Amino acid sequence: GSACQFWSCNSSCISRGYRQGKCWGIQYKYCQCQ
Repeated sequence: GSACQFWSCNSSCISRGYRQGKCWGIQYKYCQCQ
């Protein structure tokens, strides 16, 4: 299934300068931000 961690996606997104990250979508595995 999906393989996103507790907050390691959220830290990756904040490191790209995003407002927050969120493990959501369709078909794919990888976590995304906003």
